[PDB]
Amino acid sequence: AADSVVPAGETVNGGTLINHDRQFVSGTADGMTVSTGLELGADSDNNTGGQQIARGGTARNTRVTANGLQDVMAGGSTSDTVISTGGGQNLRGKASGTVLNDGDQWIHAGGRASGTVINQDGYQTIKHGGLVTGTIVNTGAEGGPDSENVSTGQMVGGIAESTTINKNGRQVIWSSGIARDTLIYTGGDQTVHGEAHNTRLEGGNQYVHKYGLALNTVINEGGWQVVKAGGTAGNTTINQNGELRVHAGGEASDVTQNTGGALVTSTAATVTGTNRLGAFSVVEGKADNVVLENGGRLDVLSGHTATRTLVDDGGTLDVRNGGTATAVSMGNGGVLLADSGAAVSGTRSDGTAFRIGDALM
Repeated sequence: AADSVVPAGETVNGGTLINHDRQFVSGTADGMTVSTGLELGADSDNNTGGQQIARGGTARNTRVTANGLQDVMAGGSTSDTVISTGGGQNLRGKASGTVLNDGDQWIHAGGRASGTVINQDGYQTIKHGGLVTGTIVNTGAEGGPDSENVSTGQMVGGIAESTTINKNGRQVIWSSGIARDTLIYTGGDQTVHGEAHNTRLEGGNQYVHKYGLALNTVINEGGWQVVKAGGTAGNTTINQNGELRVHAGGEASDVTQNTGGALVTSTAATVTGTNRLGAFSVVEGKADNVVLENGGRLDVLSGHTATRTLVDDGGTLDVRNGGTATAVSMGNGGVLLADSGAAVSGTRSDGTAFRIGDALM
């Protein structure tokens, strides 16, 4: 019902916005508490009230609470907005230091959010043409790898740059989205339907879904890059105690498999790269020179072949009915599983020969 304007060059300190009141900020508004403008929710066209930052205006230390809407127009700016309990920031200008404590931030085309902190139950949605940098993601993956929650955390339909994903943090990259230069700690995860470039798994997980593309993922201790059917990973580095898992119909090309790195796949996947014994490939049902250790595993399916597989400590070679593995080299701690109809031959730890055609060593 009531309406106020902060002209350019003027500054207003404090205040509360309730019952659909509106503050039109062309100057500076510091410490406003915004508790109206979003009563009907984000999917309604009939909301009224809230704080509007026009071109050249600025807001500082704003609190957005339940039903509160801070609307930042192109050319407007905010610093250190704290969003709690079902408030939201609609961003078409610039925001710095926004904290989401179960609040929403929507970044529209041309909007830019730097340093947003997504705390528990917070929700950052980046639309096509929107950009965020330096985001800290602390929520959305509380439920672990089995949780398909996408209602909290960071949803990327535009571009996210320099994101840190901490324990419990979840980033989802939709088909049109791009994440560049992401750091993912243990307990954090990133799901790729769009594109990811330069991702560091410092214990965290990256799931590459159908049509997703992950470029230059570095997998350090505890990290996990999973490539589903129809997903693609290019130029992955598997470091010690990291794992690359490529499902049937998934693709990983130009893999750098360093010593102690685990590769987990089957002969129905497509994998190429180099390991500590040179070039290796799993292509069109034929594996050559795969190195399995420290959790690595290769399933050789019916009609498929593997040659020159090194099964070293913590590696597992699993040859199904109708699969063939020749020149298998068994190291100490390596395991071979051969089902009934499997044909397997090689040499073991001892330099001694063996031939099959259930568990070995």
